[PDB]
Amino acid sequence: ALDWRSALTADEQRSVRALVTATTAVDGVAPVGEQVLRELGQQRTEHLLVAGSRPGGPIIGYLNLSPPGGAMAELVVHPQSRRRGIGTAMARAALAKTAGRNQFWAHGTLDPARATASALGLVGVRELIQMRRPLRDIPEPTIPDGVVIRTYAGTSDDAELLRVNNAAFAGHPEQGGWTAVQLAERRGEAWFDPDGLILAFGDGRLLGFHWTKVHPDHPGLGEVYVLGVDPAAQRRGLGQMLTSIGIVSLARRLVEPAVLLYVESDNVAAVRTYQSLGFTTYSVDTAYAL
Ligand SMILES: CC(=O)SCCNC(=O)CCNC(=O)[C@H](O)C(C)(C)COP(=O)(O)OP(=O)(O)OC[C@H]1O[C@@H](n2cnc3c(N)ncnc32)[C@H](O)[C@@H]1OP(=O)(O)O
Ligand SMILES: CC(=O)SCCNC(=O)CCNC(=O)[C@H](O)C(C)(C)COP(=O)(O)OP(=O)(O)OC[C@H]1O[C@@H](n2cnc3c(N)ncnc32)[C@H](O)[C@@H]1OP(=O)(O)O
Repeated sequence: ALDWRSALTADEQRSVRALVTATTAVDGVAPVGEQVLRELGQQRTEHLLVAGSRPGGPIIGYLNLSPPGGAMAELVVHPQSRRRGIGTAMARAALAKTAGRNQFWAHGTLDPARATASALGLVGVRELIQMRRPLRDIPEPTIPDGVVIRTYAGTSDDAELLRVNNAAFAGHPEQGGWTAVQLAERRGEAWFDPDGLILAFGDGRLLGFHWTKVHPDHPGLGEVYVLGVDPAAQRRGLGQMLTSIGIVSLARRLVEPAVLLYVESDNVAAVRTYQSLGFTTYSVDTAYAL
């Protein structure tokens, strides 16, 4: 009988991290994301832990349900305990609990998840594509005159940065409607580098920005973290230009070494921008729902 938990002891947390680590080693992709792992020590989400057969042992299944749209579930069954109905049981428990509204993330959209989705009568409703390109044979930026490029100068630039971010991402669930609070939270992370946030200004109002990211724990990789062009300055080549400039900067600072990004599969403009600069699909995360 699956018991929804709102909190976990230190041992239980260690048992879930062990299950996740064991699974990544076999599957080659982590089964739940980094934020799920940060939620293990908090009381903000709900969890299912499926214990093994004998006392004193490791767990064999885990599901996290994060509140919102519908809630989002991430789950994992140990490679050695698959094809025994555990994933199906935890998934049906989440659907019953959320009235059939929650979604499920499948990192890497691996064969088992696709089949399990099929078996549960779910369909893919979102695809988040991770694209990558090598740090070699990189593009050259074309800077149109009437535009000047420089890096972020601190809080002096925040008003414009939020204005542009919020105009470009207007109506976007998570990236739109930002405030100084979101900026401060990110500037507070160890990976932040003000010189990695590139800005293009008219020659002037901010026209667009490309926030790049190098994480200390993933050597040799750079990320196009947020790219946004004010709609008043879109369709003039700035988005590509900014992405190019960021690749140059990351390649200077830095499987194979590379620049990666995550983009919604139906974001036509961004996908085209990235395709023009040589990015290709590396992996896809599919959100499954009824
Ligand atoms: C919709 C989702 O599951 S999103 C889940 C995202 N999580 C992951 O991808 C993490 C890595 N994968 C896992 O942890 C597991 O493989 C899970 C959670 C996807 C499935 O866990 P399991 O406990 O093996 O699922 P379960 O035993 O209930 O399988 C249900 C049915 O789906 C199918 N299925 C599951 N895995 C496979 C597979 N590798 N190949 C073919 N069919 C499969 C079968 O029809 C199966 O029943 P059957 O064994 O009687 O034929
Ligand atoms: C990793 C991430 O940041 S994913 C999130 C990306 N950012 C967003 O979704 C924010 C909202 N969108 C935007 O800010 C912009 O549309 C951007 C940044 C994606 C592109 O900015 P732009 O300045 O318009 O880019 P640019 O003028 O160089 O055009 C690049 C390509 O997109 C295409 N494009 C631009 N706007 C559109 C549009 N409205 N419809 C269809 N295609 C478009 C261009 O035709 C061009 O295609 P091509 O590469 O095949 O030549």
